[PDB]
Amino acid sequence: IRVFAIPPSFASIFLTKSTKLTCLVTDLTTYDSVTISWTRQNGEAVKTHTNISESHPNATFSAVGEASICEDDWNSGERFTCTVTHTDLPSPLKQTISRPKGVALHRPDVYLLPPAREQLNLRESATITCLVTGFSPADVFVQWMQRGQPLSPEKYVTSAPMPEPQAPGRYFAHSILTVSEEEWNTGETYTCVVAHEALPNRVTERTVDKSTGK
Amino acid sequence: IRVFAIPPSFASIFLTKSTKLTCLVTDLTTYDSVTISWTRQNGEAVKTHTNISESHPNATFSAVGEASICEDDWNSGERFTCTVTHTDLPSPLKQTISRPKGVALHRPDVYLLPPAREQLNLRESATITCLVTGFSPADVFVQWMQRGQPLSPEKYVTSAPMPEPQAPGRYFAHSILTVSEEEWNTGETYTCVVAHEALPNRVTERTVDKSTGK
Amino acid sequence: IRVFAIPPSFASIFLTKSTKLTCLVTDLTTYDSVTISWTRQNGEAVKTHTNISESHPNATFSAVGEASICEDDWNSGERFTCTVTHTDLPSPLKQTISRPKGVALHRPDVYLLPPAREQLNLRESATITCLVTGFSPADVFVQWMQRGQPLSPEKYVTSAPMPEPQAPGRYFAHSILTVSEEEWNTGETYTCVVAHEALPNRVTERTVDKSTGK
Amino acid sequence: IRVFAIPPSFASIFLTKSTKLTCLVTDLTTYDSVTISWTRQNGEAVKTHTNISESHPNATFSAVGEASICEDDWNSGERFTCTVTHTDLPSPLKQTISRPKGVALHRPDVYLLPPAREQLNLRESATITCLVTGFSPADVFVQWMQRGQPLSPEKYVTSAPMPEPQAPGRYFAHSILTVSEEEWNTGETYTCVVAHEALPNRVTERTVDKSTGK
Repeated sequence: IRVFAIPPSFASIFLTKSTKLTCLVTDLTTYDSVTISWTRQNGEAVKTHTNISESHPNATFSAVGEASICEDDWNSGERFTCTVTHTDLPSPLKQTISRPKGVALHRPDVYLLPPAREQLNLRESATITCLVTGFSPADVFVQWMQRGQPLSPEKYVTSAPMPEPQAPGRYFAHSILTVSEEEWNTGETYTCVVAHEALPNRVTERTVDKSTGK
Repeated sequence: IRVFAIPPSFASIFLTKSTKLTCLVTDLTTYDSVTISWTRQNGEAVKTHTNISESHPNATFSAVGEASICEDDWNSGERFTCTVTHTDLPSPLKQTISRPKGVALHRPDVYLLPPAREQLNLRESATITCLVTGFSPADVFVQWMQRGQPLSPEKYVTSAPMPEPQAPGRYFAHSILTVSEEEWNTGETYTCVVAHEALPNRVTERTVDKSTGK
Repeated sequence: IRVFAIPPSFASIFLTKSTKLTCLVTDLTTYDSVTISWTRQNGEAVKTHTNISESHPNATFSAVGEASICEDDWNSGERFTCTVTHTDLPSPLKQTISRPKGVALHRPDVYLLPPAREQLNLRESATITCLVTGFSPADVFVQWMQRGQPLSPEKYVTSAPMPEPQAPGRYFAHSILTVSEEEWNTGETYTCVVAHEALPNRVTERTVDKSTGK
Repeated sequence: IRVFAIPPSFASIFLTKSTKLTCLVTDLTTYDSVTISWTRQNGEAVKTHTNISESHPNATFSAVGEASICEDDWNSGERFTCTVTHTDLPSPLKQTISRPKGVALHRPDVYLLPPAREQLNLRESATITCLVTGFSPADVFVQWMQRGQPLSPEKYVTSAPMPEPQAPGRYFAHSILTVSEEEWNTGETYTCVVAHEALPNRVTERTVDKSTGK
């Protein structure tokens, strides 16, 4: 029985085009008359509450906290919390949700890697990785395109940003794309963009063909 | 005030080269008169119990249950549990520790990929990517050797094995090995053995070099 | 009329995935009333001794002594011998069954060698061989797998461990996989794993292709 | 106490350039005044027994029984035993050695394999193997050439010939040459030769270079 705190991961904020700090409950079971407030330690209204999601009764609740907030105001670094005024939990919960300060914005040195000879001698799949490397902010979102048309995570997956061991301050992350080898062997561009807050343009892209990778 | 059930992770059992099943407390901070033993539902004890690691660096007591168990009996589907005779928790917590045989037997199709030409061009780093793919049991231990001597875990870091975007049952990890640009452009070979129980060999590997980097 | 001692060879323990030490009679042709036991220098017996064998088609009885032994205490080197209590030989025989503890721990520097053009000149066979070199402990189990599936020992066959000519303390083996030339030249990969007890991962393998070598 | 019979294998016929049937005691620790005569119930050929190599340095005597006889007479398949009339062993033993007269014919399919392409990166010990397969006799003598000059047996190790897995009537062996990569990459023609019994040529030979192998 605890209100889960969900800081806005850059993946989610670039999926929904807006920063999203929420307080969704995870282990909270069926308790009717859900009264959960969105106020700080001083008391302030909600920044344009929108996108109410239904509470699926499958042994959990969905305490709505979704809101659209300006990215500049998000990067200004304001302290805010989701106090709990529910009947089950009357005591407030301290959920300090903001980007980790004391951080140097280091852009992701992005290296897109075509597959090696080991898929050329098997001809079953070409798992092409857009390995992002060396960026101090942890969260990052990697998605791909065929030409300019984006590609869904049903063919690819962005691995979690576990830290880089050579530079403890920086992190890295990872992402693949698993499709047929023939579709990659047509000389068609798989252009992986990399959304990150430390980039100057906030989105940088690399492309590989059958000839771009040597 | 709860006891965690640490199972033998395949990474830890190949780190110590032995199956290590333990009943280690996590939230027990300071309570004397520790009495811990291994009694199962049938009523037999383990061969030995020793090698207590005293206390954590934090003020938290650690009481491991350490015994020598062969890989064959662990893989055969044994049923042991660690009773809680300790004074603070007189009720024995049910901790059924077993190797999950519900997973299938899919070997890691390892696709080791060389770093990008851009990774070369930046003249800064060289991250060599052991991109494994498609093993239905998740737990793997991917460690690297420069020529046969394993590197420290502070050099290679393996991604937690997350499902393949195509096959849900088949998992894939991804262990980079971040070094300097010169350390890979000097033609240094890089092998990454992928320890996994579903393999008939229990260890498979690929190699990468400038010659095989297309 | 002599009771032979069968120590657990690394090849057999890798074949059956368990360490098993027996006292199997070889010179005992036909002598009934077999009541074998296991008494060491202390008062300890086997954990489980079952599946006895009565007789062979030839005139040689097979009194097996298979048991489940833990790898950890096998490596630590517990002393255990099979006492002989038989009508023919009532006198017990001392059989100190353990690996030589005084020996180096040097991993097999494995090299996988593709066949030369002389092999493809005849178009009769193509034997890719697994040149393993320099492993100080005794036994290796070098089994082969094309693609990923291991082959039967009727297609590959490994050399018995012979001393390495450079280091007297380090041994040597050499294991073929004689497949057909039409099977080899179709892009089919060939890998060979090397089970050995001084490897940090206990198994190392190399891969070869026609495109791999020059 | 036992007496062992050492047949003259194919190593001797190319080492001393003669066949040397022997009967050598192995377990005989200390028993002086030996009475040995190389006699049979039907004496046919004894030749010479004029050389005795004193005693072994260890706790055993060396009563060598060498006899350099005609090669054709040894290949004809004659039986000759070493009966023991010693005081310690009044009962004669069975020391029966003779080459199998009925053996099929098959050339040694020798194929010389240069080491792995990654030996250029290892720079520790390049090992060229003289991969010989499918010779119908049990044993062959594989030695090496420094541009045509024999190498020492402490430099090359000849793999013990076990049966070829394709046909039980054929056998295969090896011989590696632990040399340095620096002297291998100077264009040194590393040459191996394989001796043989059933061939009309009896010596086959292959050469390897950097350019010879593909």
